[PDB]
Amino acid sequence: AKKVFKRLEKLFSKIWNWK
Repeated sequence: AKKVFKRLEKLFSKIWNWK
């Protein structure tokens, strides 16, 4: 399936570190 969406959640975590 196209649930790469999960990997996107990980990248979102990195944004929290920069935020």
